[PDB]
Amino acid sequence: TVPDALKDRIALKKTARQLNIVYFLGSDTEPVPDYERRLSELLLYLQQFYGKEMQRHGYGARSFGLDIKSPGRVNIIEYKAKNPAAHYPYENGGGWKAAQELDEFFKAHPDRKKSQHTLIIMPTWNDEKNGPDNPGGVPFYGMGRNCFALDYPAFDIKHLGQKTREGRLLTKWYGGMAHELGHGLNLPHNHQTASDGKKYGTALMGSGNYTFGTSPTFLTPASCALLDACEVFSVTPSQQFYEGKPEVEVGDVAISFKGDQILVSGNYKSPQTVKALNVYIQDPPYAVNQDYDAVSFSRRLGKKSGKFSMKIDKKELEGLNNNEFRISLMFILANGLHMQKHFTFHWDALQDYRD
Ligand SMILES: *[C@H]1O[C@H](CO)[C@H](O)[C@H](O[C@@H]2O[C@H](CO)[C@H](O)[C@H](O)[C@H]2O)[C@H]1NC(C)=O
Ligand SMILES: [Zn+2]
Ligand SMILES: [Zn+2]
Repeated sequence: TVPDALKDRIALKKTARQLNIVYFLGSDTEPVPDYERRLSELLLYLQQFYGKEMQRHGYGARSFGLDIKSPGRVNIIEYKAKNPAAHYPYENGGGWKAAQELDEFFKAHPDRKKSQHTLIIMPTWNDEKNGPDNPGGVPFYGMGRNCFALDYPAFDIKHLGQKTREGRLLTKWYGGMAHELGHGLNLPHNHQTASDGKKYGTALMGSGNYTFGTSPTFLTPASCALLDACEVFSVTPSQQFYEGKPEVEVGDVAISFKGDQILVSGNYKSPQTVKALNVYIQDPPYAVNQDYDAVSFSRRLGKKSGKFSMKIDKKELEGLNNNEFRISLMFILANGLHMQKHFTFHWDALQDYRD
């Protein structure tokens, strides 16, 4: 009743809001056997992974909330859809269709909604391409505060780390679920620093979907700073999330280059508390699936207005190899919204930036 991988687990702070878990079934789709137990186990270990990383970065034993209905069992919403599986494929807006339909279900059942974040899980298609040994066919990506992942018969934590085909399949699809969940929890892509790579392995939001459960995987300081401001990590029930717009005035921005150091400073002002500053440094190009290389850094602010100052060591920018690079400054607000300002430089014509 408790798998070995969960015998080592920490007590977590109760949260104000919980991630919804939906097991989403096409009108013609059969559940994968034993999914309540298998998925509860995988989700609780996932909750442990995020909570231990939050703790290791100084936030205490905080993870995303889950609605737990009895020991070791997540209260998973089993949703029978209006249409057959074919109507919600990986391609062509299948994920938007499922997610819009679940909105109707949550309007019709507000008691089942515990936050604005949902992980929708669909059983693998079984056809000439996909099946138990090669799952796929369904949405598998982040979509706003929602994210999509899949289930298949060997999707079972007992295979975690085993040097077998089931174990390798698990790291692929469990790492996959972990990464897409990161997106649903307001995480962008980021790459580990050089020192963090040697200490802790692969950033989950970089290439960690290939490593989770097999070699060391972790959450960066910047990832944890965003989770710190994510609705389902809240231990503060008075705090409302995602309403309105990010309002931050950033002024007196300076970025200067001195020897090996990158100096970043400025001031900020917001009607909300500004929790933190994340900095992303990356090579071009800069699109949303071309930023696995953005090496991130983070600093605690914690005021509605003030100054920020930060020295970044150039030698930590592991993997960057372009003459051209971009520094992004990300201001994270207490209600989970954020704003970004971007700056482009060239290493062979490095120009300090002012104003
Ligand atoms: C990214 O890695 C994932 C595992 O970590 C996974 O392989 C994903 O691939 C998609 O999986 C979907 C599951 O329904 C579909 O089968 C889809 O066709 C397939 O590409 C990987 N993404 C990409 C873009 O390859
Ligand atoms: Zn991604
Ligand atoms: Zn890039």
